[PDB]
Amino acid sequence: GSSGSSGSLQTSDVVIHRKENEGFGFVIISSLNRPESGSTITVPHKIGRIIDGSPADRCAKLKVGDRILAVNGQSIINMPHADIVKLIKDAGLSVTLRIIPQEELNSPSGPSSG
Repeated sequence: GSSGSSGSLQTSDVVIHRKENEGFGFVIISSLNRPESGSTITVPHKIGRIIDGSPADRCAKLKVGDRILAVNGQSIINMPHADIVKLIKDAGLSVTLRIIPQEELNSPSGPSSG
């Protein structure tokens, strides 16, 4: 009886908690809201910056690189950034980032320091 599954896309649930006096200390980058005819390996949304000393950083899960998929179960695909901004704010102090994890990463390297 094998461990494993059928090999389908996978997901994770990063909850992050704060107080009303303080931020959610994460930032989303990319967008590329330009319909590409072919499948490139591109994401509209991933983590770009995290505030040093945030509840994001101390979640000890969510780091810069993390491809996002939904926000409190809402598919952030066609949503305007205004909706997505308002969805996080509507979550108040506790927010759920549905992200896509991976197992297929290994050292990318390049002539850079990201």
